[PDB]
Amino acid sequence: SMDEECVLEAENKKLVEDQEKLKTELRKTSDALSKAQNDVMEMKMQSERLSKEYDQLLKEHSEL
Amino acid sequence: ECVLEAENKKLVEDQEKLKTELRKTSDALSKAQNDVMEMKMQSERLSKEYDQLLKEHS
Amino acid sequence: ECVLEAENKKLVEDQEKLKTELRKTSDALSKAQNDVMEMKMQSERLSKEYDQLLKEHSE
Amino acid sequence: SMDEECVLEAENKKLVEDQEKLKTELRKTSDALSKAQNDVMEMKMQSERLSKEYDQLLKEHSEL
Repeated sequence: SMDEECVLEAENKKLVEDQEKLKTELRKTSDALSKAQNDVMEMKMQSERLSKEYDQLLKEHSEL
Repeated sequence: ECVLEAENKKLVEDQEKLKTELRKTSDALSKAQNDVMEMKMQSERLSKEYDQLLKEHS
Repeated sequence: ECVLEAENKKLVEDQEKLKTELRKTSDALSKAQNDVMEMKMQSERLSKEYDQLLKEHSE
Repeated sequence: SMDEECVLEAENKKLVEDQEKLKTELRKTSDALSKAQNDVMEMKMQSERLSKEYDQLLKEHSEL
């Protein structure tokens, strides 16, 4: 026989479940930002090699 | 001219690598922003739930 | 009823604090994103003028 | 052909300068990203605090 206790339990359960979801979303967010961090580092190194290649190219070929 | 040609090929393909890397970075940040929208809505849900709990039972 | 009032005040302040942190975070991300798009434009200007350099002074 | 040395000089300076600008932008970008990552860590800590308070609240007050 359903009573108000029944509904109370449902509401509390919902509060807890949404806390869990916010936790999950936080983790997905940090994961994405860590991917971005790695990508930025990749760009840093790639850019340093590229800059060395530019330097080298202009040094060997004075007409450029 | 030979060495210049090879060097140029290398330089261009590395530029392409940088371009790809840029796109990937942008995409990652976009994913993070979407996630933050989600968290704003989720936390609004949490505080509304709490408020409702209080209004009903206190 | 008293302890409930105190705990509630505390809880509310922490919710608003979290809200502010979320806004702060989206702002920070928008800053980063703008920075990345700026690097995209810059790298395009760089490769473009490199192309012009080789087109003008090479075969 | 003095003009030639001119244009070539200007163009080289511009290539170098734009390399430098990309370098600077990469450094600042990494800074901004690090800022956002720490902001997310702060929200994790804050939301765990909120979770502890919700738990305590529902535990002490059965009518909630």
